[PDB]
Amino acid sequence: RAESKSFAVGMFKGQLTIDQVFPYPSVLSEEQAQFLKELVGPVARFFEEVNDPAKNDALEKVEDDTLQGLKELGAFGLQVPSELGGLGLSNTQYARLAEIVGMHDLGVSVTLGAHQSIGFKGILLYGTKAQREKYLPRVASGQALAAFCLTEPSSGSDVASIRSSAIPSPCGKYYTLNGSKIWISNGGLADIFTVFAKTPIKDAATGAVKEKITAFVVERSFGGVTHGLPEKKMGIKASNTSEVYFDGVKVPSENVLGEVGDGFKVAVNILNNGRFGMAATLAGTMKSLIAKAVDHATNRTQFGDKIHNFGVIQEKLARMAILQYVTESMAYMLSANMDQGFKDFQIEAAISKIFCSEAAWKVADECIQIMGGMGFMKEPGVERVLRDIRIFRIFEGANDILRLFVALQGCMDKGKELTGLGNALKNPFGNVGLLMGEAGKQLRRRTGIGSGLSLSGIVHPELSRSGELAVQALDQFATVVEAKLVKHKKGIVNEQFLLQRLADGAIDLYAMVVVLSRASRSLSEGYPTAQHEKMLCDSWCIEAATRIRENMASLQSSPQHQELFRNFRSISKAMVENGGLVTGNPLGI
Amino acid sequence: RAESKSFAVGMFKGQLTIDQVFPYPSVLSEEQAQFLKELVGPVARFFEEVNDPAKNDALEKVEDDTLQGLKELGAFGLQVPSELGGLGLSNTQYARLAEIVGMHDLGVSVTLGAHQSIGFKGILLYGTKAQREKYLPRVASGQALAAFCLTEPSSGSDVASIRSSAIPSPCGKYYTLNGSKIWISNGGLADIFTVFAKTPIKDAATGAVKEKITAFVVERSFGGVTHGLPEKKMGIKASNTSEVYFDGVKVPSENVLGEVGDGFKVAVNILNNGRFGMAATLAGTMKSLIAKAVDHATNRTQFGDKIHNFGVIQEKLARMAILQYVTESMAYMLSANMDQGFKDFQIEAAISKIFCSEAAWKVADECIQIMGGMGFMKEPGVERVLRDIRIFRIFEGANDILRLFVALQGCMDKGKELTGLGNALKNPFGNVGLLMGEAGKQLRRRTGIGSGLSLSGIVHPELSRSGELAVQALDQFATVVEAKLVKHKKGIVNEQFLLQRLADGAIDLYAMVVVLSRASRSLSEGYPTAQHEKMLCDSWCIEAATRIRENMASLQSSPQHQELFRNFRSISKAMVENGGLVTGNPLGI
Ligand SMILES: Cc1cc2nc3c(=O)[nH]c(=O)nc-3n(C[C@H](O)[C@H](O)[C@H](O)COP(=O)(O)OP(=O)(O)OC[C@H]3O[C@@H](n4cnc5c(N)ncnc54)[C@H](O)[C@@H]3O)c2cc1C
Ligand SMILES: Cc1cc2nc3c(=O)[nH]c(=O)nc-3n(C[C@H](O)[C@H](O)[C@H](O)COP(=O)(O)OP(=O)(O)OC[C@H]3O[C@@H](n4cnc5c(N)ncnc54)[C@H](O)[C@@H]3O)c2cc1C
Repeated sequence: RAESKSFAVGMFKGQLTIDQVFPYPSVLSEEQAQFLKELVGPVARFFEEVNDPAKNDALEKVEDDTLQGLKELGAFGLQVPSELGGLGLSNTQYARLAEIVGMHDLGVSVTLGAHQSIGFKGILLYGTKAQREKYLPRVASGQALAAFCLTEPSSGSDVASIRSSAIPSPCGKYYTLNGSKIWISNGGLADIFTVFAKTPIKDAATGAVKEKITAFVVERSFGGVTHGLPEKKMGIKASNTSEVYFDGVKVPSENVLGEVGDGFKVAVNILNNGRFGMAATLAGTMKSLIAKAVDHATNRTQFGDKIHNFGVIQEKLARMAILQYVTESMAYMLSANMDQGFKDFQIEAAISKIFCSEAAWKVADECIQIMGGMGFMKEPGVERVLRDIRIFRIFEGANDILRLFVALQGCMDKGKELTGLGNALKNPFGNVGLLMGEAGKQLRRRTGIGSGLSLSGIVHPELSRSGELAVQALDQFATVVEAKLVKHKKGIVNEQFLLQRLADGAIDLYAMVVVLSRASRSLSEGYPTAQHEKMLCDSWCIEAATRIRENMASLQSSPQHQELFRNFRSISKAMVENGGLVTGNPLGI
Repeated sequence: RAESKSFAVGMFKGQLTIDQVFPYPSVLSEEQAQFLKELVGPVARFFEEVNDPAKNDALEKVEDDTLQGLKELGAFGLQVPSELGGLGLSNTQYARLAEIVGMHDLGVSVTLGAHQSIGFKGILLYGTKAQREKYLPRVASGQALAAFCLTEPSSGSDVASIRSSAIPSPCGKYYTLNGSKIWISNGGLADIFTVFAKTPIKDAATGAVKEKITAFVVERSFGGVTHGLPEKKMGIKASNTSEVYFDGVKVPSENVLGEVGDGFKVAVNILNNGRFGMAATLAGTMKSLIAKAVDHATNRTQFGDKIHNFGVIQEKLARMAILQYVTESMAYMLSANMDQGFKDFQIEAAISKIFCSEAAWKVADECIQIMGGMGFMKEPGVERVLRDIRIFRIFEGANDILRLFVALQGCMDKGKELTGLGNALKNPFGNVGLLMGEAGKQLRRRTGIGSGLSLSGIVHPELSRSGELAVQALDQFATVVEAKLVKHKKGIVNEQFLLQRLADGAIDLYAMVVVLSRASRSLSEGYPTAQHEKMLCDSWCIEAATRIRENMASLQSSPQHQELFRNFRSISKAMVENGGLVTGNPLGI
């Protein structure tokens, strides 16, 4: 059975599946690129002639007749098959536009994000020809917007808990649908509500019924769909976002999307098929933060000098730069992997969401800090974009959950190979090649040889110094997984403190290797910036190898860290019991 | 000459001047306390019956007739001599009220902060009897507000650059004053503008003139003072904040405050005499964040459970708790040191500002993260208090500057003792006791003895485990200073990258020892929470000893860190040259 092409999955097994990762990918046909040249121009000039971010914020919705203009560029159909009404773009052409719009206004660009990153996305990802023909030409025009109605009060971050749910009619010719969904994008505006809901089914093991989760397409034309007024939120304000209510809505059963009960797989497939766009948009946003910053820090005097001459400004600026270049270099790589058409990349997707969402927030905060008083005002716009970033660590799955998902979904196949232990011990002689070099891991790991991994020939020689770091990290990272997995078995899923820290380890490690790949590309092709990219990549790899070391080491052994986890359980418990901070002030009064 | 009682100054010399720090201080007379008990009640109940934070934000000023009510409690005169119209409070009684108001609305409480933490503060800290009698009874009533008009466009965070400046009249009977000041609190409302400006003086070495900096008191009753409309800012919005302009304002010369040219010392004295209030207010704010947090995390289900049962929630909550308890335990300690009346504590002051301002922001961000979607809305208020915190890392001196100040002002006296080297080598025999145990440092440090430091008897025995950590940290921290100081001499002031990291080291180390002191108090007196405080203190000390290790070690030796600092200088330079992010996207387009 073929090895999972996922680099991260390989990395959990301590294997080195570079092949989704090297050379840093290129995917454009010469027409696909050339087409892109013709699109970049007018769209970006739109976002200086036409748009106005501050006014968009003030109105708490898009400029309606500026929004309209996007319909005419087909902005609501960028990924649709061209003759069915779209631009037919590959993932990576689309991602470039996502970078552009992310440079300018998160609000509009996330209204799109809802509408086309995930909104109708099921119609492409499973819809039949009849489904596409019916709905898609409407949606692509942006005459009809769509929304991904997962979340409801009871619980949103656990899909299995959704109580909003649906009765097949007795003639079977339609499903019937009920429930609230809360915080749905374009809930005021959309026509094509995708809705995810529970439904009974007669089972295929006994003919008893069980309850399973289904995804659906619902036009507001059905009647009985209704939505609240918009909520008030920290930013993104030009985006419409509301509840949606279902008055027993009827749904002709050929509007089952995918197949009844496949819905949960659909939901995770859509969200993973969308996440790359977020990293693209934040890449753009960061590009415009860092520009705004360096310009201010170019002009401001202090202490008789331009402040960019002072070390702490240089460090802040360099970090923000590295974070942008990493995010960009990851986003384009995931889009390219999809356009090539690898099928498995679930971890890389989740990692890209986590890293881009947190890193943009780090950058924007530093930006305000360098910008000082100037920065804090409503005039310079940085303030709005900061407020707008903080949302991204939450929606489209909160990063804490996504961390746990990364770690668990990762160490599925490690668990498989450990099961390979129990199998092989019970066929040592009949089977051949059963464990050849498997204990060799300990031959490598106990006696302190090189593990046998290298980036030789894989990375441009000059980088290989920093490239060496990745091997070190990898050897250390995969090592701890084995131990901490084995000790805890499938009980691991309750070792949350540990799982989180493995999530952060995986994040930094994969972020490392991505940049090291792109750097190798730019070095070899010799673009004039290639030495600059070398300098960035090296700085990142040095820091990331440091953090990974102190994570892995502090996690593997320290009794004091077990004292910490004990303390956190104790202290959290005490806070919960008291329902508050336990201790009075030193005065008692 | 007496040893500086400053613990931090001692710490720079690697000495252990616990005596400003142990036992954890108590300062209240039984009337001072009892008075406080009578004040806590009605004020806090005011901040539930009367105030409304959301409306305050909406109006972008205080509820005018709610503001009025504070005048009647004397809120604008809490520190004024009672018979001159104040409450006569010690620092620590005032600090308790600061904790209360910080629990509820940063806006009002910083309008006070401007008015009385620093505003009139020069009138107490140097004003003559005639000055106090004249101005103070007006100000204490809050009929007249006051402002600390340091900052102006040209430059604000460097006091020496202020161009706003003043001519002594030829009769000498008044000074005459000119310039703008920008971002001045209560600039719309205040009557008693303190203003800080340059002025010529005939020198006392030749009778040639030089230019020096003076502080002044200015009533708007003088005429010729004017101010802009209010600016728009991310929060705190109920605070008024504006420019102020000076139309050649005349100032009768007995309104020199302190003495002409002493102004810069006055400015730093005021700001240091104020900073403790900020740590108090944020302590309160954090107390109400963490309460809001634990309550939401007490009720929310997910995955079939209350989420507080899941490890990552427990860790977040425990950290937020530790950060609150540290901030509180520091603020009250600085206030107590002032009420006792130690004179030198400049570093502890700056540290308290840095740590409280950053730590509250860490807490508020985690609070939003646990609060998820619920958290992001305008309904629960957390979003406003988050926006309101981000300002504190900037104003009253930006933390980056304050870091550099901490490190430099610290290693002044180390430089003195190294000069003691050059002196002693040129009197080895005449002088006695010249260097006895001084090379003993290397006897201790090379051969790896204990340095001779301990907390034995100083800290409660059970803590001494975590107490041991401080000695380790201290030995490591002071060690690097010596080396990095010596190598760089007074050129050190240009080794910014290094100085910053020493600032962070000092921060964590002193924060540790503070909590270890308070914990020892609570243990010995045996308050029912004392085991809880033990658990907090231990967790903090373990983490802080870890971060200090990796700071000191990574800074002292790694060539790769010198490669980093090289890279940052190179990369920052490239960004400045290009005035932007250097590299195109992987597509070139
Ligand atoms: C709501 C609000 C209220 C305010 N109220 C007051 C008030 O009551 N009184 C008052 O005096 N001010 C007030 N201010 C102004 C605020 O305190 C200013 O940030 C500060 O006083 C001066 O900062 P600046 O912007 O002039 O610094 P800048 O000149 O803009 O420089 C600060 C930035 O440059 C960098 N920098 C500058 N010099 C150095 C150096 N030597 N080394 C390294 N980095 C350096 C820092 O990293 C920082 O990012 C207020 C501001 C706001 C937003
Ligand atoms: C502006 C905006 C737009 C939105 N648009 C959409 C949209 O288009 N589509 C959509 O589906 N949703 C949307 N949402 C909702 C958002 O995606 C939700 O945050 C998410 O869908 C579900 O989160 P929740 O609040 O229900 O999670 P909750 O049930 O509130 O739980 C999340 C919190 O609980 C903790 N937690 C939960 N489970 C665990 C666990 N197992 N272990 C440890 N900790 C745990 C986490 O630490 C986190 O802090 C939007 C929200 C906003 C604010």
